[PDB]
Amino acid sequence: MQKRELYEIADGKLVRKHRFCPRCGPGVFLAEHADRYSCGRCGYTEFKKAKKSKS
Ligand SMILES: [Zn+2]
Repeated sequence: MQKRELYEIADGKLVRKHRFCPRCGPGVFLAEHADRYSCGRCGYTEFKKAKKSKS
């Protein structure tokens, strides 16, 4: 049969930009790079997680 149902979504893009480093936050921002984050202080590094949305 094969049903072609590519239906989009309207999701409230909730992304609190300027995500600090939990414990270093007040005084040490989380180095936000285009591809990831890093913390020259406690070595806390995190990647810009690709938002795998169906649409
Ligand atoms: Zn840190």
